[PDB]
Amino acid sequence: ASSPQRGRPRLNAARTTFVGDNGQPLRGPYTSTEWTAAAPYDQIARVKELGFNAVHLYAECFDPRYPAPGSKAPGYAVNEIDKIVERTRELGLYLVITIGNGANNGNHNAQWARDFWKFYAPRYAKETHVLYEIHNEPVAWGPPYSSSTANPPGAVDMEIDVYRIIRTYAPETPVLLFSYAVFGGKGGAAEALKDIRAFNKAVFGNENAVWTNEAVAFHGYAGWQETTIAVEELLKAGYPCFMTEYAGGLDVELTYELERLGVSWLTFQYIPPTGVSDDVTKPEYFSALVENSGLSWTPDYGNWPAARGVYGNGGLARETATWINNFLTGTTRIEAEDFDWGGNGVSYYDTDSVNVGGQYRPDEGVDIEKTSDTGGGYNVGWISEGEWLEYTIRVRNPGYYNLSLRVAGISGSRVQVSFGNQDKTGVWELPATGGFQTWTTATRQVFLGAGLQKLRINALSGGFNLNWIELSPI
Ligand SMILES: O[C@@H]1[C@@H](O)[C@H](O)OC[C@H]1O
Ligand SMILES: O[C@@H]1[C@@H](O)[C@H](O)OC[C@H]1O
Ligand SMILES: [Ca+2]
Ligand SMILES: [Ca+2]
Ligand SMILES: [Ca+2]
Repeated sequence: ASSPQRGRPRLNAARTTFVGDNGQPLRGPYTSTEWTAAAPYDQIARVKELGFNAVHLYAECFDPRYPAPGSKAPGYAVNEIDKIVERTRELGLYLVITIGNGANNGNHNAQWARDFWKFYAPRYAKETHVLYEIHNEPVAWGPPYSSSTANPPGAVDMEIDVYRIIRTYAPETPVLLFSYAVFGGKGGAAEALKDIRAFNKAVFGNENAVWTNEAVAFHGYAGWQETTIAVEELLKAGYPCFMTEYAGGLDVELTYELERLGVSWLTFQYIPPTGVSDDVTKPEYFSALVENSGLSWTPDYGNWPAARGVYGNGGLARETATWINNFLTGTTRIEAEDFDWGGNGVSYYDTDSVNVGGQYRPDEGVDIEKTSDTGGGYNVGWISEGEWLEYTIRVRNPGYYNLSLRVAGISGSRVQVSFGNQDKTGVWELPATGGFQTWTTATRQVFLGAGLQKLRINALSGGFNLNWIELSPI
C-alpha cells in the first residue's frame, strides 16, 4: 500500500512471539508521554539507524487514588500519544502502548486501567502498527498473580476485564498480557501457567486455549540466566511471549538468548531527550555494547548491525571451556579458518578480495591453505600488515586465561589481540620458526570479562601463518 505504515504484527509460525509484516521480530527502545511531551520526530527517527523497528510507549501513569476527588483520570496525554502514533506510523515503526506506574511499580488500579482502555482501545484500533500491552508491572513482582496472597491481589481479574474491553473495540489488535517484572526459572513458568490457565478459562472457555493474537509480556529483572529458563519453559508449554523491559545499558546476554529463542524485545533505554534510565543513542548504553559483543540481527532499516555470524559451531557463539578437577569440559580450540562470516571490513579485513590459497572458504577473502601441522585441516596464510580476523566467543567466567596462537613464520612477526574491542595483549612479538609449516605455540596470559565478545586478531606485520587459537582458564 501507498503508506510507510506497518501491517499487523502477527504470531510467527513457531508461535514464539509477534513478528512484523516482514516476518522479523520487533526490536526497540522506549519513550514516555506520562508527564512529558512526545519525543520529537527526528529523535524517534534515529531508532531506525540503530537497527530497531519498534517503540515501547509508557503512555500514561496510573493514579492510585482514582476515582477520588483530585485524582487524574486516564486520557490526559491524548495529544502527546497521538503524536507518537502518527510519528511511528510515518516512520514505518511498530508501537507498543502500555500503562506506566511512576512510583508505584508492582501495583495497579483496576478501575483506572479499565477506563484507560475504554478510551484508547477504540482510538487506535485501526492503526495496524500499534499493539496494546495491558499494564506495566501490575503486581510485586511476578507470577502467580492468581494467588490470593499476590501483592496486590486480583490482577488476573483486571487482565480479563481489560482484555474484553480491548477486544470489544479493537478486535484485530495484538494484546500483550501480564507484563511480569520478575520472570525466572522453571518455577516462574509454572506460576505463569497458573495465571494463563485462569485467564484462558474466563476469556476463552478452556484453560488450554491456543492464542491467535496474544502473548505474554515479561521483563528481565530475574536476570538473564533465570529469565532464559522461564522463557524456554513457557515456549515449550505453547504460549508465545514478548520481552517489554530489561537492562543490564543493553543486557547483551539476555538479548543473545531472546534472539536465539525467537522472542521480540523492547530494551529499557530511552529515545532522547529524556527518560528515567539511560539514553539509547549513547554508544556506551547500546551500540558499543552490540558492536563489541558481535551481536547481530537483520535490521528493517539501514545496514547496522552488519550481517554476520559464527562460522561453524551451529552458529552459536563459541563458549569457553572450564576445568573440573584436572580436565577440560569442552574444546578450547578455535580454528583460525573459522573466523566470523560477514565480509571484508566487517568480520575480517584482507588486502586481496580473492582467497589466494583457494581452500575451505574459497568465496571469502581470507587466504586459506591445507596445513601439515599436527591434526591437519587448514591454516590462514598470506597474512599482511593491517589484516584482521574476528571470532565471536562467550567467556563463561571472568578472570585470567591462557591465550595461545599456533603460528609459523620464516621470519619475525607481530600481532595484537582484542576482546570486545579492548586490547588484552599489547604488541606480541612472534619470533621466526624458520618455516611457514614449522609450527610453534605462542602463549600469553590475558584477563577477560565474562560474556559475549569478539576476539580480534590484528596482524601488526605479515610473515606468519595461523592454524588455531586456544583459550583456557588459568
Ligand atoms: O512510569 C514508568 C514506570 O512504570 C517504569 O518503571 O519505567 C518507565 C516509567 O516512565
Ligand atoms: O603464508 C605463506 C605465504 O606468505 C607464502 O608466500 O605462501 C605460503 C604461505 O604459507
Ligand atoms: Ca585474500
Ligand atoms: Ca591475506
Ligand atoms: Ca586450522
